[PDB]
Amino acid sequence: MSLRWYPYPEALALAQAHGRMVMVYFHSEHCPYCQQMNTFVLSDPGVSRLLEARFVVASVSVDTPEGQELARRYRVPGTPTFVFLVPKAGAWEEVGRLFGSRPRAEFLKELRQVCVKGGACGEGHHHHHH
Repeated sequence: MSLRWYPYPEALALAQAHGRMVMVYFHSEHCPYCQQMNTFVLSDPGVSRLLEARFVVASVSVDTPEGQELARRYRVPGTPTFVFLVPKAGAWEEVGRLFGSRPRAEFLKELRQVCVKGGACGEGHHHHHH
């Protein structure tokens, strides 16, 4: 495999033990909205390269108990649901969620933003009214 798609437990463990970031990818076959983007846009070598760099991707099935549970916990629809979690100090930080597939342009925007969010999340010192 090229990009690393591990189960939710492993993805968190790999990230935690290797100082990486977590990409929680919620997928369902009952939500066929992702299959269009996932195949081309998400499997894009450019996109995948940003994930390979610092991310551990969690392939979670929303229709099965663990995904069902996470759907209760995080409150998630079908697919594609991208939840980015950063391991910092000793806690997991959700830096945002992407839903609606989007073109890789917008996806890479957030994928790059999250790349910064890993250390930039927690900002608010420099207040802004926009």
